[PDB]
Amino acid sequence: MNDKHPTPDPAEDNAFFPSAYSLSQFTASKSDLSGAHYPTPYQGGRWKILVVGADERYLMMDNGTFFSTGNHPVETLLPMYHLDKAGFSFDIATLSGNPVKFEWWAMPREDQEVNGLYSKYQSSFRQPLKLSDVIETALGEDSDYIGVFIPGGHGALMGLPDSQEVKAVLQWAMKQNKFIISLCHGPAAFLAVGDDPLFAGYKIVAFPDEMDAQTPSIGYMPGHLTWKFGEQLQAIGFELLNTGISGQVFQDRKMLTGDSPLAGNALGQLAAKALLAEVEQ
Repeated sequence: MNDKHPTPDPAEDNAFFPSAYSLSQFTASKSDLSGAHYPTPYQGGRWKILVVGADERYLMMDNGTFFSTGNHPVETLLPMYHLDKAGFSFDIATLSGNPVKFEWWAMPREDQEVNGLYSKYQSSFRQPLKLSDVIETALGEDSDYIGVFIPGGHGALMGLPDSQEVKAVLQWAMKQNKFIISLCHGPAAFLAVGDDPLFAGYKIVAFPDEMDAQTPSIGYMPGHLTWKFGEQLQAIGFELLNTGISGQVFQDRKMLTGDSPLAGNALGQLAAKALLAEVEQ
């Protein structure tokens, strides 16, 4: 209950969920979903959003342990919930085709709306598309995709940040003037652009590296990250706006970001406002 020892995951060897103590501080039985009310949504039936989820749950720490992670389900479903109320569909993909892996220990078991949205979309989360297939068939200059969404959670740190596929999706989104939507550890995906000065000068919010440095001290993670996405992102031209976390978001042109597992509702609101304005015109 106050125990700060990481909790062992029985599915995998030397792999740990967050500690009981850290769970009682960073997770909650209900989300803060609110304001998802759009008196005139989009009813064209055309525009939908492409979600790029994490396909791995086990992230390797600097001490040889696995952190039992993945996408954060609040960060994932709160923005989708707003966009859904706004009249948009989603297609879900992972790099491998393998099912999207969420931090279930973070899922609010008492939030009816959040669990509602998920039962609606579980089949796509559980049998996602394969990003290569989406890229080959569903992009180009007249896509039905109005933008790409990259949820956070430490699962976003695996595969995505050096994937040549994400690179294609980001390059596509930029050249077709499309919305890019991310929060927390999700912006690590942006590093997939490699040496491309594509995002130079862009301003975002993201989980602060120094908080990642500190959270193991209570057993949130069974070790430390082997690298720092914050410093890399700055190294490719991004300007990180936030020293701490507060649920904050920011819009730089069509780039929409949130700072932490607190920013889900706000990112939903932001994206809904922005995309509704895009399509009503």
